[PDB]
This record gives sequence, structure tokens and C-alpha cells, in this order.
Amino acid sequence: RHVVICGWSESTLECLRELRGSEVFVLAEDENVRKKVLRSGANFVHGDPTRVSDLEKANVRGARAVIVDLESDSETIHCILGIRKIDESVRIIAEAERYENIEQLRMAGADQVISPFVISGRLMSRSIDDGYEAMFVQDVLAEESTRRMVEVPIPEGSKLEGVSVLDADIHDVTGVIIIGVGRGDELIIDPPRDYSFRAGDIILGIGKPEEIERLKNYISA
Amino acid sequence: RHVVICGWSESTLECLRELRGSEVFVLAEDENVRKKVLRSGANFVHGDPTRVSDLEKANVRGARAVIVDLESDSETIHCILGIRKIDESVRIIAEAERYENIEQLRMAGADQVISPFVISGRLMSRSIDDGYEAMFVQDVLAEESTRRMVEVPIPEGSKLEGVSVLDADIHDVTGVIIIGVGRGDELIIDPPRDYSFRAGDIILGIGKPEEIERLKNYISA
Amino acid sequence: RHVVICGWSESTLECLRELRGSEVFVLAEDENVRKKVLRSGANFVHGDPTRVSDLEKANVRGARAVIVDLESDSETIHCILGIRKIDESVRIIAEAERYENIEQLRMAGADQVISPFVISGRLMSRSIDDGYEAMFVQDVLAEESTRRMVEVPIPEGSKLEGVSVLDADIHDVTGVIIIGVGRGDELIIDPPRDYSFRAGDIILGIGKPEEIERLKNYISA
Amino acid sequence: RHVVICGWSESTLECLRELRGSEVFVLAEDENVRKKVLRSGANFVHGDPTRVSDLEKANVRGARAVIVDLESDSETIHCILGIRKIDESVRIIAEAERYENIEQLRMAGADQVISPFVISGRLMSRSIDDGYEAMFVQDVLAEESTRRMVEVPIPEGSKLEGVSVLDADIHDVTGVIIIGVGRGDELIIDPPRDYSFRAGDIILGIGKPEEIERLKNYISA
Amino acid sequence: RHVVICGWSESTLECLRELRGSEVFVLAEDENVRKKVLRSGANFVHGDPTRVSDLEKANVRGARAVIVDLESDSETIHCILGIRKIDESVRIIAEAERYENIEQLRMAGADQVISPFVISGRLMSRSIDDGYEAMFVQDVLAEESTRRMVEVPIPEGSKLEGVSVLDADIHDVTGVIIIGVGRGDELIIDPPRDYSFRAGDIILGIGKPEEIERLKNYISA
Amino acid sequence: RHVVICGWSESTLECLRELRGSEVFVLAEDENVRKKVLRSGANFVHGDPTRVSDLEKANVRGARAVIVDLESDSETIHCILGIRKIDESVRIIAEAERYENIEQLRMAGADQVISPFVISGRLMSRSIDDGYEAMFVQDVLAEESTRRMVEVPIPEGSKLEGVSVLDADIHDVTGVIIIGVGRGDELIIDPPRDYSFRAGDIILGIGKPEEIERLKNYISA
Amino acid sequence: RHVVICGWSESTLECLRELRGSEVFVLAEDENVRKKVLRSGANFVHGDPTRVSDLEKANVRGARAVIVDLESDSETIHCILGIRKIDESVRIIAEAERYENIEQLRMAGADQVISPFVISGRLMSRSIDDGYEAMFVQDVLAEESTRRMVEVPIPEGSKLEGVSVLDADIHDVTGVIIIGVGRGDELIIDPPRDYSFRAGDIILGIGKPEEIERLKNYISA
Amino acid sequence: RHVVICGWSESTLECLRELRGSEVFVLAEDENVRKKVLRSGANFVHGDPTRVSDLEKANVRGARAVIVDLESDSETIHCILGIRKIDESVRIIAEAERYENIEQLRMAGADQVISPFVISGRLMSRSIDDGYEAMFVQDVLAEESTRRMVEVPIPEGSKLEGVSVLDADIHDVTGVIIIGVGRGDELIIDPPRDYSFRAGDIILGIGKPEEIERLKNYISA
Repeated sequence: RHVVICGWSESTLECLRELRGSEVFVLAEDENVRKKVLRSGANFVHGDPTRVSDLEKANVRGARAVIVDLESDSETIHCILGIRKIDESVRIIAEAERYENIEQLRMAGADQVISPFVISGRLMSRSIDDGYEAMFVQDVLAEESTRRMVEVPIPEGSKLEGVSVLDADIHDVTGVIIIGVGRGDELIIDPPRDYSFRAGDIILGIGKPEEIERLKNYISA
Repeated sequence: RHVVICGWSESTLECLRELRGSEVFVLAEDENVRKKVLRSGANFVHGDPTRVSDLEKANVRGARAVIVDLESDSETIHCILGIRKIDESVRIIAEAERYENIEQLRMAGADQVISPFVISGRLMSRSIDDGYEAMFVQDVLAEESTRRMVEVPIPEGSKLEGVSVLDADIHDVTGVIIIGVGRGDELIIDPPRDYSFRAGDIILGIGKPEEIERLKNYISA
Repeated sequence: RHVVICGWSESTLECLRELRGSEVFVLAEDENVRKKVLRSGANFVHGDPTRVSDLEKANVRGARAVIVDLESDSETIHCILGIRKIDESVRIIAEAERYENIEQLRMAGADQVISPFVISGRLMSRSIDDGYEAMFVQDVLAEESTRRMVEVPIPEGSKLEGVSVLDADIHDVTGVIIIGVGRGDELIIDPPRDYSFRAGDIILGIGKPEEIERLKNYISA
Repeated sequence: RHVVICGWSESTLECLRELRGSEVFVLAEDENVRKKVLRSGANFVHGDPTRVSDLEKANVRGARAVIVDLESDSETIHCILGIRKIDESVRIIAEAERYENIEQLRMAGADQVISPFVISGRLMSRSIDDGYEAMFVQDVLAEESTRRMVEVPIPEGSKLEGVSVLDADIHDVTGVIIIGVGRGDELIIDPPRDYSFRAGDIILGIGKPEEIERLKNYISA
Repeated sequence: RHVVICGWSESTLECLRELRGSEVFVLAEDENVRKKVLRSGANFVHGDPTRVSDLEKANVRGARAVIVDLESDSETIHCILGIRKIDESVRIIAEAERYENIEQLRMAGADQVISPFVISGRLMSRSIDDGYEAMFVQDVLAEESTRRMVEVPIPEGSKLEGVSVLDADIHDVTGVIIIGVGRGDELIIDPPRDYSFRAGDIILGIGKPEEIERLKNYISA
Repeated sequence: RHVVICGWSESTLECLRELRGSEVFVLAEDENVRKKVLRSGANFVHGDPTRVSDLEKANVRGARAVIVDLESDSETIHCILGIRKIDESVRIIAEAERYENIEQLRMAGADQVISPFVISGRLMSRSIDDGYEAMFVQDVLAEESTRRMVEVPIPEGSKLEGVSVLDADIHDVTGVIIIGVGRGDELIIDPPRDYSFRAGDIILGIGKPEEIERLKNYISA
Repeated sequence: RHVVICGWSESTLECLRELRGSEVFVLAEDENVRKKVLRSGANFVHGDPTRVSDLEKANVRGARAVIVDLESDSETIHCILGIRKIDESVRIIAEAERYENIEQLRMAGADQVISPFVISGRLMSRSIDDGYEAMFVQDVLAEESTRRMVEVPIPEGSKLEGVSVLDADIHDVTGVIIIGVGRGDELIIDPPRDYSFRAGDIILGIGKPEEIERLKNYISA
Repeated sequence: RHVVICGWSESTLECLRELRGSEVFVLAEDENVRKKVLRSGANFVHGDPTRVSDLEKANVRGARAVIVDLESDSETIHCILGIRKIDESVRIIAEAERYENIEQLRMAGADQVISPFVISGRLMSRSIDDGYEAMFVQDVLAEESTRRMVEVPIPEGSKLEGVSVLDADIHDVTGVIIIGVGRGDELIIDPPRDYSFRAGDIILGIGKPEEIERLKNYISA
């Protein structure tokens, strides 16, 4: 199981910061891309990511996950549609440029959508006056200068097994703010006070390196 | 006061959903852009955002804010530098493509920096396995489908003035998670338990429309 | 109610041979297209037919039909999807370039697809030796030099109402070779001999101009 | 005896679906085309198909057939002219974009013309209202989902030799709709009832795999 | 009756030095050509000279003559074919780039071919050693600096009517070297000594302007 | 000694039909040109013909002749200027686009100018009415179908040495029309009746292959 | 007497900073240049500066001076040649890119040559080590921070008329470093100690605005 | 230690006249640059000199100097900033196009700036009338035909150590016109009469080669 990236932008370069060590195949039609992809220590596959026979050429079936990021949403959607006809199980992460098309990328079959231009534009217009939101996003989601965001799983037979959010007191015990809990494909933001934790649940929250460290300790029993 | 936009992408289009009805002047060299900018109900100024004389031609001095989003960070930086030479007061929001260049846009004189490709790429790599963080960002920062992030100010003569975060009990009172407090240019994420609120402080948090309303009530009168 | 054409090619031009006298609106982004479109006696709408806001600008909702034929299947698919989110009733006729994408075009929401490239290329390989098929296609489906394909509806109170296909004996009476009968969205090619006609049925036949005239009379009053 | 293809499009790619296994020379001047051609399993000769020296380089002389599909009818007509100047015998199959030029493709020398854009354009305009015709052509000339078009010869000493059309009663005996009969270079569509079959005639008809198979038996032995 | 020019090169600008005073319509697709064509006191028609409807648009039927000079031979031919399809009578002067195609221009329907590239290439290799031929062509066919080639008609009731070439003694009486004599469509280069002149014959030969005036006088009245 | 060719048109390719078997080097900057240049059996030198160091690179000093035919007159002139700067003796044959620049190539330092565009334009305007001149240029200077122009040298101790033009009676003895006589750098078109031939003079005239052969014999031995 | 400028660059723009107030015609091929030229307050003529007819359209004849700065030395040379055909008197100032062509620009007819790329590259290579030379040129010929270069003429009835270099002792009297002396068309840098001044001689020297001011005083009255 | 050059122009070509034989590495993104750079005897690094990772790859750290001259002031500035973030010691020589940006190039960290466009344009306006200045610049800074600009160090134990400019009398002794004295980073143009020389001072003068040679000897041992 390996990672396939369709298209190449700064996004997919930043993506290879955390996959550089894993076998990554980049599928793009432009030749000039070969140089850049090999600069990042990834495999390059020359072909058209909108063509079904070329998606297979890059082992899309049986692959760990596919990241789609082409030059228009038109191409991005069409590429997704191709993957779903090749393998309906493989995880698809795709970038959406236009807001209109977030819905389309999902209906094409993308598992998770990323809308960086929708965010950017929204953060711009809000930050005209103040935009403390903007510098939050910049410092937590972009730079992670002091704080980071974490997905921590509750392991089987955890200390928090069957413990309500109220009793768990996660924020004061560990320092991490609890944003929400994830089960399956579903995230419950700001969970009810008496929600009960299970093994396999995902805790999502903001915290510094140490507060995160305390969190991981606080969970295994 | 009016808003000047340098360059044109989907970001700046998405940006105009919120200023649509305000005096917005878009400065770009490409002729094809006039067509789209007039489609969005904004003014068009034909010039080179990197040339100082064209920046003045677009009323950058004494403008409310300038948003900089050009085709490369090279240009973005060069544009900012031109603005800082016309007016060192005017608020500058700029989007950075490469990570290495976030530091540079600040040194050039940008007030708030946005890094959509840094976020996008980082979200991509971590969402290969799970990515509940990814769908959080998607549903609150991008789509605002159920929840939203808010900046509410503490009015002069507030009910919460001189009251600590522990005493304020804002989470249990209103439903809104308090992420941080802004004073001046400084955002304090997860503020000290005994931190004292002042008039003019900005509350940054996540909430549903109703939970937001209860917060607005909870401050004034 | 009018016809909207997304994109411009020789197909969409040949299409105006039969609507030449109707309000046809052509939506395309390339400026060069205007000149050609106005030489055809057609309305031109400048815009991106993959952008929902531009499709609506072209009065796609409540139009007679939308013809989609863009530079790539990628865009053609995307366009269809956008139309389908503006109006799910409007009839969509779309041209597929690649074979793999005929079924993508239907699953996007096009009511009728055409694969001129697939027909053409398949016909090529088959005409290397003989190819009486190719000259059938050319002389009947392209030039209509002597014979034509016809769709003739069986009107209310028709002479043929409730008459069996063998009993009707249309080929020997009229001259027209009956290929199939259409009801609703379903075409029964070579219908069983004991099939009954109803008012509303469509007869699909090959025939000479006089032979077709003879059919129109044998049906009504 | 081998096949020469001048120009590269989705049509010529679809051609090699049926030619894969035989010796094909593809002549175009774009280099990008080498890649797609060798992964299609054909020989590639880089050069200008409108230039006679390059056509000769591509073994047009004494080829089984030459298929011409260039970017404009200008080039396609010029190409055919060249081929006829090298070899006036070789079967020329050429694709006409514009209607006006179908007449010219023949006058230049092409033995059979295909006009995909003309067919497509006409099917579009017709299918606005109903278009059961479109879905016939789609499901028999393109997809061959249930029915196909056949060209079966009458072999030497066949059961049907010297038998009249009415006497042969082919539709009822076999299930196949007889469209026409080919003698020499001409197709007689809907032949007279008393037409006599000869060894060497070609039957052009519509039928399913079983009906087709029944037809081949019905003639020989 | 008026002159129609397809395409635009330096040739066609030089052609206009002697029609400037007549109505000339240049038919080209390039917008840039408009500026140049109006700088010569010539009319501009915007259109595709290989498309028959654009050819008709520019009054090709009933035009005095059509000059065809397009960007490739492929086109020049296609253009000529279109003109011949509108009017089989109209005089066609066509410029030929490749030698291969001098034949094809004539078969397409050109009344006179000009092959400046062929002439030029031959003069090049020829003039490496000597090329006295080269400076003749330069000084008589290009510059006409002292001499020039003449076409002079023999008027009705001419002093030369019925006089043989020997008896007429033209070179010695007038100074004009006779190259040939034209009747109908036939050009006799170096006419035999006993060739008899007729009213309507064209004398073709080289001469200074005084030698030409001498000939004019020597034939008429 | 060898031929150096700056630039590449159909002119230069035609030029090579007569040198094919000589070491000819084509100096051009374009990569596409390599293909075509090696397709004619010529050598490719990659350089900028207007850059003197690249000019030297291609053995311009001490080369038999240099043929200049670049894409604009600005370039052609420039080139000629470098070659003259590298060597004032070397034979330069140069093609002229605009009439304005025939003077400029000669002053730049070209030995013989060819102006096919000027010739072709004049022949166009001329041939609207008649143009028997046109078909002469076509059949004698371009195609040489039955006649051609010759340059025949008078050998040392020729039978014509010291014989006058009248006494030589060349036309009547040989069949060749004499146009002019070449001495040194000077061409005397239509030489006076009493011009005395010398060993080294060049007879320039039009003739059939047999008429030319007759002349060669008539002069020597 | 007005100024014609051929071609547009930052140079010709920097030029108009000192000319704005006088009649300037700018001749350029590119349309985009119009807006920037009228923003600079000079007349713009659209046309080909390498063509005589267009140069005449731009009023080169009897202009005060013509400045030539086209995109290649090729064009600049051709351009100058054209001007010299129109007016052999007009002062031609031209900019040389390549060093090899400075000699060509003069031989073409340019009165003064400026070689900014040659000065630049030369200053780049020297300054690797020290480069106090680089900062002199920058601070005197470019920025004129504290000092600049002067050309003060010696008027009729001059105090210095007939006085020698040693006796005039110009540096000690005025602070101005005497660089050279202009007589006719020729500058004598660092003249003999006993050189005697004349009215109309031009002094070329380096100085501050006060030092320069004293020199003007020092000469007249 | 070696020299790194970012971007390529005739400036950087002229630069290699003085380092031709030294290890020069040229960093540019355009493939086409490769061939030109290797014709100059320099090394080519393929990369984007605005990307920090690519400046690193070019060994910018600890290089002798870095010369920046890119397509636009935007890119030139970005480059300098990248270098200063890699090494804040390395000497940066950069070329500025626009006047506004000379300010910026230094503020980005360039040790020495050159503005060939500013000089050139300034000289143009100045030289419309006379311009002996321009011919100083041309013949001394550009061509160096008779006289050169020089930087000579006063070595340790110099004859001139601690001698004033009045007492040194360098102009009358050696013939070189003393312009300024350089110490550290500062140039004192036209130094005071009684300025004392020190070991390590740089003398900036204008001299003939013998004049300069005479200075080198007057200065040592």
C-alpha cells in the first residue's frame, strides 16, 4: 500500500514534507514536473490523470490513498470519477478551488475535501478590520509555531473507557482544549457533557507539545 | 475608507462575497480580469501592482486595507514593499504560496499573512489515515455548515468586564467554546484560568448561530 | 423557451443548420468564438460554462434544452453537473470524446450522449477491407443524400391505434424500413411481430422523402 | 499489406482498438504523440503528412489502406492529394470535419469518408425534442450494447445463390433486419423484392450476436 | 468587378503597389492583418479563406480575379478548391511554396501559379560560383531598373498583321528582344522564323522604356 | 571550401537539391530545424546567426559561399554584417523580403540579392489581366520544363575569341537566345551588334537542352 | 524640432522624465505600449519601426533627435538604417545591447551609442572584489546623490577665453574636477596643461550643485 | 570559493569576460539558458533562484559573491532576500531595472546595485542636444578604448603612506585623474587637499594604461 498524487502544486509539495520516507507516485502530464517531483524524493509517473488507463498505470487500485489536485475543478472531478470506476474502496483526498464544486467533488466520490481558496478568501474579508481568527488559523493550522491540533485515539482498554466528558475533565487535567470526538466518519464538535467515550474514539483538540504529551499518557491504562 | 485588491484569484473572488456593496478597487495588469471583476460588482484599476505609480493610481494611501494576492510570492512581496513606501499605516493582508516566504511577507510589511497551500498540503498528508482535523477545518472554516468561528468584542461597560475566565463560565453559559482572546495585535489562545477581561477585548470561539446570539446578549446592557 | 449551447465546435455549428431561425444562445469563454457565433445568426454569451453563476447567466433554467460540447470530457462533465444543480428537469444533450466517458456523461445527468469520435474510429478500422457499413453511415446518417432516418409519432386517433406490427405491414405499405418503436425513454429495436401500437409511440425508420410522406398519411385521421 | 495512419486523434486511437495485432504506421509531426502511439503498439514515423517525401517514408506505397485524420480539412485534403501522387490504388479512408469539404475529400481521392462532426451536429439538433434516433446510433454504431451492424458475404456455392429477396425471407428466418446489399462499390439500400442474390454480394444488416450467427449458417454449405 | 486577395504576405503588399487605385478586398482571419491592409488603402474582410461561406462573403463570384497566398500550401489549395466551387470562371492567381504543389495548385483550379521559393532556392545554389542569371532576375524581374519585360498586344488592323517573325525584324527595328508570343492560353517561347503574327497575339519580350514605346508605335494604326 | 547557410526556409531546402552531396552547414537557433536539416543530408550548427561568435563557430571565414535567409530583413542584414566583419572577401548570397531593404543588404555587404517576394508581388498584379510573363517565369525560371537560362563561359582560345556579336550570329547557329554577356562584375544585357567576345566572358541566355549543348560545342576547341 | 523615440523600455521611459514638456513621438509595434506612453504624456504612433513608411509616419524627417532602443540590435541597426534613408542630418541616439554591435550601430549611422548592458556586466565582474568604481557610477551617473556630471559651455566674451588649463586652475577655483573638453565632435579627456580655451568649448566635469554653480559664474561676463 | 549568477542576460555574459577561466555557476529556470551558458565556458545549475532550496543547491553559502539579474525587479528582490536568509555575509551584486527599486534592492540586502536602464535613459535625454557626457560614458565606462576607470590599493609600506593629496601630486606625477578614495565601504569623491593616505585605501582614477602602470609603481616598496 502506497500513495498516489494526481497533479502538482505547492500544496502537493507541502504534502511531501510528511510523506518523504514513504513511496509516493506523482501522476502528471507535464514533463517539467519530472524535475520537481524528483527534487522532493518522490516517484514520477508520466500520464494524463483524467484518463482511466493512466490512473491504473500508477497503481491506483490497492493504493493506500489518492490525493487529487489538478489545475481546474473540472479536471479534479473527472479524475476522481476515474478512480471510483477503478476502485471504490481507496481513500480519496481532493482539493477544491471553487466553492460551487465542494459538493461535486464529494458526489464524484472524494472521501475528504480541502477548500484552501474558500478559507483564504473568507479570512481575507473578515481580517480587514481585526482578524484575530486569521492569526489563529495562521499560527495553529499553518505554522504550528506554539500550538498544534491533534487526533489522538483512545486505545483498547483505555483509562477513559466508559468515562463521560464531564468526568474526564480533559481540558483541566491535560491542558488540551477538546474540540470534538470522532467516530467512524463522523465528528461531533463540542460533545454533549455526558457523552461516553469508547475504545476507537478520536479526540480532536488544540494544544502545545507538552499538553499533547500529557494527553497521550492520560489515555492508556 | 475603501479596499484595494492587488491581483485576482478565486481567493479574491471568494473575498468579495463579504464586501459586495462596498467600494472595492481591484488592481491588476491583465485585461481579461476587468471582465470578472465587473461580474462581481467591484471597480477595476488597470496597472502593474508592483509599480509604485500604479499603486497610487489605485488609491492605496488612506485606504481602509489592501489585500495582496499576486501570481508568485516574488510579486506579492514586491507589491507589499511598494505599498509600505506609499503608506506605512494602511492595513495589509497578503496570501503566501511557499512556506519559506511567510517570513518574507512579514518583513516586507504585511500585517496578516494567509498560507492556504501550507494548510492544504499539511491537511492532505495527515488525512491519509484519518483526518478528522481535515473535516473540522472543512465544516467550520470553509463551509460553516452548522458552526462558525466568531470575533465578538467586549463592549464598554460590559457585564463581563473585570471578570475572570473561570468566573465568566462562557462555555457553560452560552454553548460557545472559547479558543482565545485578542488584545491589541495579540491573540492569547487558551487564556489563563484567572485572566481578567477588559472592555475592547475580542472573544474568539466556535459556535452555532444561536450559541453566538446568547453570547452577544451575555456581554452588553 | 430557447436553446443553450455550451462551447463551440463544428458539431455545434452543424447543429444550427436545424435551429437557424430560433433563439440559440452560445455560452463560451473564448472571445474569438463571438465572431463565428454571430456569423451563424446566434446569440453569444461570454462566460465560463463550468461556472454555475455563468450557466444561470445564460438562462439555463427553464430553457428548451442545453447542448454541451466543450474542449474536453473533463469540462463537458463538469458543465453537465453544474446545469443539473441549476435545473434537474432541463434536457441535456452532450458530446463525449472518449469511450470511457460516455457513461460518466450519463451519470452526470445528460439525457442523451453522442460519441462521434468512437463511431468514427470504430468505423475506420472496419472499412479497411470493405465497409458498406461506412457508406451506409455516410450516405444516410451524414449526407442524407437519398434516404433518411425518421422519428414519426403515432398521434391520437391514429389509423394504427392498437394495430399489431405484422397487421400494420408498414414496410410493404409505405416503403419505410421500421427499425424500432420508441415509448417514453425506451427504444425497442426490431420489435416483436405481435407488438401493438399506441398513441404516443415513435416510429424509427429508414426511408426516401416520398416513402416518409407516405408514412405520415397512413398514420393519422 | 499494412496500415498507415496520418494524424493522431481520439478517432485514430479508437481505430487501433480493432487493429491491435497488425502492422500500423502512425505519421504525425507532433512529438508528444510518439508516447501514446508506442503504448498503443504501433510504429511511429515523425514527420509532415502533407509532404510527399514523409508520406513515402511512412510506407504509404502498397499499404493495405491509409487512414487520414489531420487537424483541419485543409491538411487532410492536401494529405490525400499527396498519397494519390505516390499510389493511386491504396484504399484511402479519410475523416471530414466540415460538411462543405466532404465533396472535396472524394475529389481529392478518398475512397470512403467519415463525417463524425456532421452526424453529431445533426443528432444534437434532432434530439432536442425526442431523439430515439440518437440512442439507436449510440447503441448500435458506438456501444454495440445489444445489437451490432453486420457485413456478411455470400460465399461461393451458397444456399441463397440465385434466390430472390422475398424468397430468401431473411428477417423472419434469422432475426436480422436487412438494410442493404453491396455489389462492387455501390450499396442498394432496401433492395427490390425480386432482387436476385449472387455469390459475392454483401449483406448489410442489424442484429444481435445470435441472429448474426444464424445468418452465417443460413448461407453456406 | 474588383480584386479579392486571400491571405497576406509581403507579396500581397507588393501586389497592391499597382492596384492601389482599385477596389481590393483582402480576406484574412488574423485581426493584426486589418491594420496593415487599411494602411495600403485596401478593404479588409474578416473571415476564414478556406471556408466557402467566408469566400462567398468576400464577393469571390463576379470578382475580376482572385489572388490566393495563404500560410501553407495545404490552405492555398483548399482555398482554390472553394473558389472553384463558387465560380468555375473566375481568374485565379496562386502562390506556390513547395515544388511538390505546383501541380496541385493547377489541379485544384489555379490559372497561374507563382513559385517564388522554388525560383529563389534554385537561384541560390546556382549563384554560388557565378550567377549572372541571378543579377538578370534581380534587375529585370524584381527592380526593373533600366529594362523590364513587356506584354504588348497586336491591335486589330496592325501593320504587323500577317507579317512573319523574320520579316517583322522586331529586335532590329525596335530594340525589344522577343522572348515569345502568346495566343489564347498558349505561349510560344522563341517563335520559329516563319511564324505569322495575328491581331490579338501578345508579344512578350525584354526592353528599355524607349524600346517599348518604339514597339507600341511600330504595330498599330 | 563548403557552403554555410544561415536560416532555413523552403528556399534553402530547394537550394540544397543542387548541392546535396556537398558539405553544407546550416546555422540556425531553432531546435525543430535540426530535424529537417538532417532530413536533407545537410549539417546542423546550433547558434544565433546574428551573433558573430556563432558565425565564426560555423566556419564562415574561408568558406566557398554563405547563403543568408533569416526570418526578417532586420536579421538578414545583421547577419551579413557579421560575416563581412569576419571576412570581407567571402561570397554572400542573400534573400530580401521587403523592397526597401534590397539596398540595405547590398550596403551591408551582400554580393548577390534575391528578392522573391518583390518578384512574386509584381507578377501578381501584372497577371490579373494577362500575364504571359507570369507563365514564362514559371516555366523557365521555376520548373525549367523544356527550356532554361544558361551561363556558358568562353574558353581560352575559343572559336569566338575576338569575334563580334553580329559575326558570331549565336542565335541562328545555336538556337539559344542571348540575354546578356558577363564580364568581371558587369552584366551587359542585350550587347551591341559590334561587342567583341573575349576568353572569360559569360554568355547568358535561354535555351533548350540541345540548343545549350550546341553552344558549348560552338565555342571551344 | 521635436523628439522621436523608437521602441519602449524602462530606458525610454526614464528618458521622458527629463523630456516631459516637449513634443515626443513614440513609435512601437506593440499595442499595449499606448496606455503607458500617454500616461507619460507623449504622442504614440502604432507601427513597425524597422519600416521606412512607418518611420516617416512618426515624423523622423527633420526631428530634433531620434532615440532608438528596440528589442534586439538586429532591429535597432535596421531601424537606424531606415532613419538614415529619411534624414541623414537628424541626431540619432541608439542603445546597444551586444558589444559586437556597438561598431554596427555607428556604421549604420547612429550619432551617439549607449551601452548599458556592457557597462553593467563590466561593473558586475569588477565589484566581486571591491567595486568602489561601481558606487561612483551609481552615485554620479545614476542617482546623482551629492554629485553629478556637467557640460557647461564657454560663452562668447568669456573670462576664460584664451586662458590656459594651468592658469585657469579650475578645480581649485570652483571644486569641479575637470574631466574633459569638447571641441566639434570630439572630447579630449585630461587635456595638456597648456591647452588654451575658446568660446564654445564645452567643459566636462564632476561636481556638487554649489561647485557647479560657481563654474557658470567663473566663465561669463 | 566561486561565483554564483542568478538569471541570464547580455549583462551576465559581459560579466564572464573577466571571470572566463574561473568557476562560475549560473542558476536559471529556463532550459534554453543551458546551451548559452555552456557556450560561455560556465557551469549551469538548473533551478528556481527565488526558491531558497534551489539557491542552497547552487552553493550560495560561502561563495565568493552572488550576482543577481533576473527577468524583473520582483524576482531580483525575492532572490536577494532568499540569499540573505541563507548567508548574510556573502557579497551580493544585483542589477536594478526600475529607479524605484534601487532603494529596495539594498533594503533586501544587496551590497552593490547597478542600474543600467536608469543610466541609459538619463544619458538619452541629456544627449539630445550635445552630450559629451554620453561619449565619456561610452568610451571610458563602456568601451575603454583609450582610457579606463581604475581601483588601485595602497599596499602596506607604500611610498604614499601618510602623505596628503596635495603633497602626493598624483595627477602631475603619473597622469591619472584622481576621482575618489575608498576606505571600508565608503568612497570620498574629490577628497580634501590635506587628506592623508593609509595602507588599505583604494584610489579611484581615470588613466591611460601607461598612466595607470605609472601609478602602480609610484605606490609601492
